[PDB]
Amino acid sequence: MNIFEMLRIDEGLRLKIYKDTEGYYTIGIGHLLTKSPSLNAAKSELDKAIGRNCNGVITKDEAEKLFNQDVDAAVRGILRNAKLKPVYDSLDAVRRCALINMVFQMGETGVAGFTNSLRMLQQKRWDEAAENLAKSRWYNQTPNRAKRVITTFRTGTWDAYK
Ligand SMILES: [Cl-]
Ligand SMILES: [Cl-]
Repeated sequence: MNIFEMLRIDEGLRLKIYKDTEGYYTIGIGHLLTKSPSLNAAKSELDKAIGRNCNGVITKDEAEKLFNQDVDAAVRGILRNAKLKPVYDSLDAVRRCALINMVFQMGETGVAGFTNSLRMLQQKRWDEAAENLAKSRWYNQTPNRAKRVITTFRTGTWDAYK
């Protein structure tokens, strides 16, 4: 298992514009286009992102290109983040993937707010951090996925995904 496979499982693949769980225009593998209610805004955003006249649809290759870009952006964001970098450096490989997953989903900024969970991951207090993470909107809105990421943190294995 690896991050890509991991996220592929959590986000799915869709070649046509679609709305996320929060109602936002998205495409490919979890690629948020816009928070705006307009499909046009979304459509515009999309074309700008592919570099072509898409019409709300993309190819698989296009979806993967975007995905590669996003994961890379995420790793770089964490490494660049004063609050995230240390947590990250402090972790093992599997758990690192779990932090990347959250960041991909909620942004550096949203993850950075899990001040408490973070301190706990840093101290290697697995069960405690798991419970703390569970006390969140995140958990309450996307429980299954949340649970998958959380187990990953608690155990350090890919069991949740197998
Ligand atoms: Cl809560
Ligand atoms: Cl879910």
